[PDB]
Amino acid sequence: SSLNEDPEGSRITYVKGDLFACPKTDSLAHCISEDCRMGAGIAVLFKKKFGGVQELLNQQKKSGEVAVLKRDGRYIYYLITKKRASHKPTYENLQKSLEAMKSHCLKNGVTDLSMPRIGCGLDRLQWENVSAMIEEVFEATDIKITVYTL
Ligand SMILES: Nc1ncnc2c1ncn2[C@@H]1O[C@H](COP(=O)(O)OP(=O)(O)OC[C@H]2O[C@@H](O)[C@H](O)[C@@H]2O)[C@@H](O)[C@H]1O
Repeated sequence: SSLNEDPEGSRITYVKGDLFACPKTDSLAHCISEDCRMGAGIAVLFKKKFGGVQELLNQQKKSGEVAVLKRDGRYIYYLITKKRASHKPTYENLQKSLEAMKSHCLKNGVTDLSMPRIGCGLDRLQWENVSAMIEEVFEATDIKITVYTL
């Protein structure tokens, strides 16, 4: 028991639990397409709670970009993958969007980011490749990543 929240010296922390139960200082990230369809997978809850869908289209983000919304004091990262859900995202393009997250996080002082198992749903990706890539991109950052796995 320690009052300071220490990470265990890791990039991706695997925890089973609901992702929406995360703190206000801890930001959410997930992947979606350019068409932005939340009506599939975990994306549904983010649309409902954070009201991201229109705002994302309002900002106009396309493949290789990230759309972020400040909501409840935390950030919400929408990694824009490819045009639609029927399209398989590439890891390189996903990497592009991952880079944008780290750049934003460090800039604002966001040292806490949680995400679900991205690259494991309609995205059709292999987590072994996805996770390792995230683990490389964020390898040298003060960003505490925790994946909520259901
Ligand atoms: N509220 C939740 N909290 C924690 N975990 C959850 C929650 N809801 C679902 N999960 C679990 O974590 C994972 C949710 O992430 P995914 O949607 O499966 O993976 P992701 O990369 O985010 O999917 C995005 C892809 O599908 C479309 O939304 C979009 O087109 C994009 O390409 C799933 O395995 C699910 O079981």
